[PDB]
Amino acid sequence: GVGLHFRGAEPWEEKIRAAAELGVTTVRLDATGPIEETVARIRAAAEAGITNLVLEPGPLALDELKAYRDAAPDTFLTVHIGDNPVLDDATIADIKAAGADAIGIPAKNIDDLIANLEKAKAAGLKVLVGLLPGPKELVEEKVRAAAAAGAAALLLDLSDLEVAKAAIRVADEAGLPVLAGGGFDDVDSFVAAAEEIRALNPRATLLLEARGLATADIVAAMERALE
Amino acid sequence: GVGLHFRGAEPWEEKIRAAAELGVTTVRLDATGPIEETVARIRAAAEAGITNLVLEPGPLALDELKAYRDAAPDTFLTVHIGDNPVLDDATIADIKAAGADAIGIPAKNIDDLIANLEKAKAAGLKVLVGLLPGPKELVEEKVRAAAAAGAAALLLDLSDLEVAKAAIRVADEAGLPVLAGGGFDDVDSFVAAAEEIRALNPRATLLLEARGLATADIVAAMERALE
Amino acid sequence: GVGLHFRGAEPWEEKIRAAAELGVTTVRLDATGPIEETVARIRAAAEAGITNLVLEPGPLALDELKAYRDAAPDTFLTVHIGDNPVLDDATIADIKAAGADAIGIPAKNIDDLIANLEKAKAAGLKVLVGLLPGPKELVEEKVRAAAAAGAAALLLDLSDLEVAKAAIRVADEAGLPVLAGGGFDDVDSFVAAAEEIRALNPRATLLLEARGLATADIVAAMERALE
Repeated sequence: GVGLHFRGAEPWEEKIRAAAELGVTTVRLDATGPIEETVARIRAAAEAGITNLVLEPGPLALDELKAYRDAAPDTFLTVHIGDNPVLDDATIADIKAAGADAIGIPAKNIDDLIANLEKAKAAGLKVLVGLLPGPKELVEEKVRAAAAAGAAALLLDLSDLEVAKAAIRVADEAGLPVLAGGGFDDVDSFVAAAEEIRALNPRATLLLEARGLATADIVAAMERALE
Repeated sequence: GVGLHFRGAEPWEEKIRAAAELGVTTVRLDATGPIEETVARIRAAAEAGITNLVLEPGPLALDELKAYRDAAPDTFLTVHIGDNPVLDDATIADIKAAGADAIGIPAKNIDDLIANLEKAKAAGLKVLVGLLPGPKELVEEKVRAAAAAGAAALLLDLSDLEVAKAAIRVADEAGLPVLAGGGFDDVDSFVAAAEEIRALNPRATLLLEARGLATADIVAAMERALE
Repeated sequence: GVGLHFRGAEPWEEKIRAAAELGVTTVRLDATGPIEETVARIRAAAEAGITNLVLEPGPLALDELKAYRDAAPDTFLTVHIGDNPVLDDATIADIKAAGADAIGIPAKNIDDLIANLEKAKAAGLKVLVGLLPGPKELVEEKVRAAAAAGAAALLLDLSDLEVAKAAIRVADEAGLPVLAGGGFDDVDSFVAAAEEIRALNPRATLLLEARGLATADIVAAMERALE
């Protein structure tokens, strides 16, 4: 016997609560959709025990920023700016004015990485530096540059696992926390890599892409990695 | 030469009709979306020859229930209640009043499984008992409990294939039909597992997750398993 | 450390521009959605340097056709008719009247393939013939029929890679360009198959399914295949 299953798109709140009960504390959240559902998700994360929250919104007015901050006032809120490496002193103030605990800045080259780190740290913001996939030697140099120029944490979207291990190992040398993702929608591949990352860098968190997985499979993935 | 393909989301009706022509008779349908498209899908399933239909709606008023029943009056309609293991005698009547041939009940523990089976069977409803993924010994005990307490069929959302084979083998011992799914979006992995499930339990149906696959690939998957 | 990532759906324009900068020139675009976002995507493809554009719309009025043609007047626009193998002389005129450089026609059997090729070529349209997955010998005969009856190019939606290689090799014998896809959402499997297709047929383009992949991973996929 063979049949068809048309599985429904599960609410993100259910997935957030299921993971947090197992002990998950970090969620990287896309905040480009409508405000009402984004705020609702953040509130559920706050109730579930999510202590580290990384928003990735699109255009972000100060109204949106305060709404997100108020949706989880006791969490470590990090606002990711997106794509454009330009960092005007105005948008820094808005993220600062809303109570964000940190700002997320992409790293295309190192010269703008140093300038952005100077701008945001001078304005009292902790900085989470993100690296785009690239050659292994270049990524290592950017990890060192981010570390030396005062980054609080590293965001690694490196689907090349071997390159990612290299960057994570360099970050561990500097005692840099790492948020790692990329190419992890399979359950079995994730739990294997979650054991490897832990050995390379104890301060490193691996992110499961949870948008398309069933809640039960997320629980299975988190159970096998945490335990 | 390399290029980009932005494939469009295909209507579920096309996929239902394509599978039914090959001989597929069981469809597990998410019924959380708008009523008009859900009813339209059910009607196409009725025209295509779908004889076993498992709805998984969200909130479900009696108006929705009768609409679904009338969309395919000659099919074996099973209404799945969702998540909350509480089973009030009122929602049982509504599913009964609408002409549903069976009700779908989750099994978190065995004590509420026995109580829910008593409640629904006393009210003349056939019961399809669903099992969440868990330890192999626990799943087997729940299969035995469901079988002994009068379940008409088992729903297995077990992504751990080896555990799923264990539950399916225990169900075969009791002559229990099984609807099985979980982690089957790949074509090649599905057809392999479809041959294994058949040997373990002739009364067992394996469900292909069809939400993201092309219609041609669904036809290829069903052709290789049925033949 | 383990966490959740809820990645946002990235605009198709970003993916189109990222690929075109690497040198990609062919995009197969679903044109069933609203006109405004479809036209916006086509314009971005025109600006990015996409010279071969294959639209796959649903119902298509002449208003839609001219809008798409005007969104990229310097590109080789191919309009794919969809599913129904019937080819009335009226819809041929509308595609012709809008300035389309070619028409896409499915091939269920060979007799309607010959008739449709006669109809569209007599009306001055270049024809891109698409083949549905099937037995290896049948596909080869259809490639020969399409080639002998005057097809300008072949569209291959063959998830069975070995069958696809057979059709591509037969097309190379006749000097037929090929657009190939099917089952390519994984990065590593795509780049491997992109090297094999090139050897079999230099005039053959392999399409990456880009709807669900991150822009960075698309860049990684295109970099490894082009170089």
